Amino acid sequence: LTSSERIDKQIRYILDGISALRKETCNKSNMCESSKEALAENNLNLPKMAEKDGCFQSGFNEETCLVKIITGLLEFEVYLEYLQNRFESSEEQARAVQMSTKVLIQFLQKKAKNLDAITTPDPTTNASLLTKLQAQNQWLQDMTTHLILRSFKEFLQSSLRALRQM
Repeated sequence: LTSSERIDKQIRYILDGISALRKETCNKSNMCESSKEALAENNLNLPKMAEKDGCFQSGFNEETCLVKIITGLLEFEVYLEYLQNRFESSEEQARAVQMSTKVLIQFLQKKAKNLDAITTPDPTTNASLLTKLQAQNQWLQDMTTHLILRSFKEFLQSSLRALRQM
């Protein structure tokens, strides 16, 4: 078992939270899977994973994929701020997914041997992105929380298979 093995075991907890953070805000969200479809074609602005990154069999890299995970978790952190207080009923569950998602940001920058820290998105610019998720109508607002849990589910998933394939 190495610090990397703990990095994966920690992301698995991140998704366990998203379950309690995407079950209520998906069925009773009329914008995820109410009972018809819920065209979620908004696509927030937090993309960062594909076949070019190297997080899949096609050119499965190692330092390029894990890198996208460090900066991918920092941006994910501002979106966690979204679900860090928006959850007033299950606020505890929202803190269970954010606290862990932070445990990976520090556990990586520290155990990122043979890496680069992957820098991080300035908080001043991330202040405008967050002001933008909240500057959307009530409709686009409930959708922002949806797509966020959509990346955490998939995005984090590939992060685990990338740390195990490394």
